Amino acid sequence: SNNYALSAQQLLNASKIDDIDSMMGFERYVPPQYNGRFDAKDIDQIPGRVGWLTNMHATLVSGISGVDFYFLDEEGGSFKSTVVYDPYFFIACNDESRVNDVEELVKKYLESCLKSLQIIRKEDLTMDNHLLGLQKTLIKLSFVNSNQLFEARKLLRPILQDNANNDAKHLIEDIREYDVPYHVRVSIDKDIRVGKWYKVTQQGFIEDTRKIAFADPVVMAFDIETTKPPLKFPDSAVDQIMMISYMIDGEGFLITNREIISEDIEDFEYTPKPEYPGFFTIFNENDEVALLQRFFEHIRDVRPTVISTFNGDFFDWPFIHNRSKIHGLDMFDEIGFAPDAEGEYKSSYCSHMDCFRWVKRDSYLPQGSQGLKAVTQSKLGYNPIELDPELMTPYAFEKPQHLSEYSVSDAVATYYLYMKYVHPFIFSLCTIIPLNPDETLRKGTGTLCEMLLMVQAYQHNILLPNKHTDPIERFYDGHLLESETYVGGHVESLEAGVFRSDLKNEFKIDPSAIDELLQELPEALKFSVEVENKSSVDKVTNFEEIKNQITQKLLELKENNIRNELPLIYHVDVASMYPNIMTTNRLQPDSIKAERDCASCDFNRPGKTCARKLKWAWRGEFFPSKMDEYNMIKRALQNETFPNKNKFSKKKVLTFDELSYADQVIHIKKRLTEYSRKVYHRVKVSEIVEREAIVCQRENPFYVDTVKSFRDRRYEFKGLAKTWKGNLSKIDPSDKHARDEAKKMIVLYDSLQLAHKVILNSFYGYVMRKGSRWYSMEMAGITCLTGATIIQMARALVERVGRPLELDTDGIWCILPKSFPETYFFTLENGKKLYLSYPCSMLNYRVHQKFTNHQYQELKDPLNYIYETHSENTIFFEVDGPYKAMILPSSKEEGKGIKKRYAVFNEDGSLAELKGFELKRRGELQLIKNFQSDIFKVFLEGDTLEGCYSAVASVCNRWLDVLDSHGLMLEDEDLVSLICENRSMSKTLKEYEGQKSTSITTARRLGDFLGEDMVKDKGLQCKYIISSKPFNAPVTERAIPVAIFSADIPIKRSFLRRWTLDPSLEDLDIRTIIDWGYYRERLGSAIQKIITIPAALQGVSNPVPRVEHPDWLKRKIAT
DNA sequence: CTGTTGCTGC
DNA sequence: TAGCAGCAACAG
Ligand code: SF4
Repeated sequence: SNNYALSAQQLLNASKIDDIDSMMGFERYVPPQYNGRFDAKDIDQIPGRVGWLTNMHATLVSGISGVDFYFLDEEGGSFKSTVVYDPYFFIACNDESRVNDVEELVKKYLESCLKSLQIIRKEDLTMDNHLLGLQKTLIKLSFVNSNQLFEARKLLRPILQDNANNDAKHLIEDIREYDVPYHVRVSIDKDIRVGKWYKVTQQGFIEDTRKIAFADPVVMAFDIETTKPPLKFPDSAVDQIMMISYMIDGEGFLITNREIISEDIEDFEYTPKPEYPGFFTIFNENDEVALLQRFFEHIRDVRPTVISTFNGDFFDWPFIHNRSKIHGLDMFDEIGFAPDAEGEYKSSYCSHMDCFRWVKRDSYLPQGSQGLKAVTQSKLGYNPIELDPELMTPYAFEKPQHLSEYSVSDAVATYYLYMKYVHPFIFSLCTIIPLNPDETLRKGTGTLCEMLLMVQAYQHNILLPNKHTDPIERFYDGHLLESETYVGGHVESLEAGVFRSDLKNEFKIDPSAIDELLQELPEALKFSVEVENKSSVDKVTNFEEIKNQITQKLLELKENNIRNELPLIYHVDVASMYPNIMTTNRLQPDSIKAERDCASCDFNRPGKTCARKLKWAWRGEFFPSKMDEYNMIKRALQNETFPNKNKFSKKKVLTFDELSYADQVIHIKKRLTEYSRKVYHRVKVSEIVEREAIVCQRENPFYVDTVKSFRDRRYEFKGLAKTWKGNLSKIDPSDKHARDEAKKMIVLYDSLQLAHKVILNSFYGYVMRKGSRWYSMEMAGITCLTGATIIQMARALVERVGRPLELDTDGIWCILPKSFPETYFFTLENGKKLYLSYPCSMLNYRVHQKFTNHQYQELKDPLNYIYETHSENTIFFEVDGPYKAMILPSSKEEGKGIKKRYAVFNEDGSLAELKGFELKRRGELQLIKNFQSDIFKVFLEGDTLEGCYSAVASVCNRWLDVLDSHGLMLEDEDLVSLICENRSMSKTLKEYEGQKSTSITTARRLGDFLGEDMVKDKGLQCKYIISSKPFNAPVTERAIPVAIFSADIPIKRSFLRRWTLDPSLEDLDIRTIIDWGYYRERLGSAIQKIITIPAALQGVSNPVPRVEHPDWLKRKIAT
């Protein structure tokens, strides 16, 4: 009864969606009957209608499961069409001789929900000898809809649990493919993809290629301005919407609520650049309900198939929907928008493109630059208008024109952020990923890898693995593992200092490294022609000229091996390092074989070449307790009694063995933490064990073929990109002469390039995606250890011919002598020039001689299972630079460097890279950010090293004066701003219980002072100052929310008194509250790491005497 | 000395 | 629902 009721409820929701879709122009098109011969070559005679699939969703049709497909379509404004398809999954059998006994059992056991059954065959890469065409026999179960499929899973799961813990029932091994989403199933099984064009026909969807450009959907982008209380956040229960700003296809609009906005706003232009027009037409509406009705009316009129917002999943749409509910409007019946199971806002016809999702995932912006202004500055390259949130509600009455200018600025910023970056990126991803735009924007990158691998496995008739479930506990040497992993990317900080293209450095070249390079030179130059440039040496007219020029420079560096000359500042980095290690070594999770599976394989003979053995470094963190002590703790817990977690059970108490195995292990881990601390005084030993695994080269190539093929398609688009770049400049300059179609397609191929790029680097990660399928914790360890070995080999050469400064995973930063052999050009007989970078090609040659896979096997004849063996290697360094300067900081500790922080400057004086520093990080003490933001460029001043340290000393002394002067030389608003430290709490304050930190204390005090609403959401920005005047107290106990300094005087007083424990305090000036010694020590630290200690290591005497060296360093300097 | 956590690395 | 290595503040 409940399943019919649920199917009727789903049909009633599907009818409401059909009514809404028809209101928005998405009438359900059914194609004409065509009894002719189906050939996709004669598509124009083929019947029905061609369209580009813009939006797809799972539906229930008169219920039968189907997918509705929404076609921005060519020509048309839009039309939907439906594909019906039976939901299915598989049963696996342990004995293939008795499949018919299992078939009869499941027909009779699933009769209440099963539509049909069929025996099929699939390749299973875990089956012994599948590489001979042996396929696993499977029972396909098909259903009328997804609800009946879910009931069959509820009936089968008890049999699998009985079989695993304790007759044709015991022949059921597992259920396979039971957890594929239904729209993803239809998209894979029919090869239909959003962003791709299709002709909708009776037989299904036929992809079209004569059309690579996207259609132009109607794109709306909006933002909302709300009332708020002072120092608090707008509450949709009490606060009103003041204005809604939006853009539609490049026209601007503003709706204003005249209960709140004091004047009628006139039509105006906000064009922040000539490439971002914004003409705003104004709707001055009488009240908040007229504002909401106008907004819903205008959405129905223009029929947007995309609505974009900035963070509107979590502010804008929640606010509009709650205000609509207060006024008795149903936003779902008005415009088709509702919150989903995640609380994100979605419709059928229109995709919701929250730009903040792309900003968080894909923009590559650090979390400190992920707010709208900093995204606009970093992507659109202008400053939007900026208003203080505390001035918004006053300015609705005092200056509403300046509030409307701010609101239209955030609509313009959101619209052009969407159209220049999010739109081309997401629809390009949809052309390859079996997901709609909303899922393609919002799912994690490792889920996008899962979908691509599921397409490729399906196309090769491979059986999908079930999702990996982490074991609840594991043991190593009788110790309970807290966690296991591998040794990841290798990282070194070798030197610290300022390095400049115009300042001299000492070099001590190893003459034996130059002898190796002179002996390798002929084959390294041949390798650069044949492998890097894919040409033949016979075509190169000047090969011996370039060889002799490099030979002379090398001989001069061998004879004069101790030099003091200018540097060349270079970065050498491995192109797509982990993907290229994976393709080179044929690394997948489809091959890592045990000695058993390798022994069971008919290709395992004397002389076998196909078993490539590779090393990895496993890392345990396990409890110091042994298996006897674990068993003693388990026996102790078996005598205890536990509360029943299931509120629906009348049984309030359970024994240990009546708990779930996950709950048993949670209780074991708790008592083991106490026992380990009591007996061993310490908690998590860590150990690194080098392990070996067997990489099959003969195993079915579907994973690696996806990677090779994807890599080549990306290279393809980089090439096409370059050809298009030539096309965009070769031609005439009449910009409007039907060549703006050519430039959008340039953005498009760039976007498909960036798309394959993210997909590849993701495959590289996905493979450690806990809970994902095709997981391969090993494979990941081999990839990292192979990479660590490559980069240490490269460093060990660069250290012998120059000085490596920093090493991070795939990249080495180094200085070479300015006399070093650098860039050259080979001349072909056809007058074309090939590029040579000798510092790059000398590394690439050594990578190819040491890391090539001479065991790579590929299947030449699929009928006879004949494999060819060849030599594969795709691991190349690229070179970036040279540079004008590089500045590396040093640690406060003796003999230690700082990794992952540096600044680099281009020849033109501009900043090329800034890594890691507080300036870039979200949050952080603002004084430190403003400091770093002053100092780095000042390293380009002076003519000597000492003059350069002097110029930066002076900036240090300016900043030290501000703190020694206790800020007096500073405006009071500017002071609060500078001394503020801002830190995000990733959760809510409740979830931090028994922890301490400045954020926690700031949040608690904000709560007490401004109310519990302040801390109910996650992501709270805790802005605080550290207190103290002539005394002292605990750090995390001394964070004061800077907001208190804007409270009414009696409030401020009561709280600062509490927080400082001073009943009788009268002085409420921030300046007497602040702990100046704390801030001088934080700034001192920065000055040490970036300026004084590195100065010392370059033998320059303390350029900032007001900051004293630590003792070890003072001591260092005695002779 | 370790261990926790935020935001970066690359 | 991608991974590991690292800086550094603050507690113990
Ligand atoms: S190494 Fe050869 S014999 Fe062993 S599992 Fe792989 S393909 Fe089969």
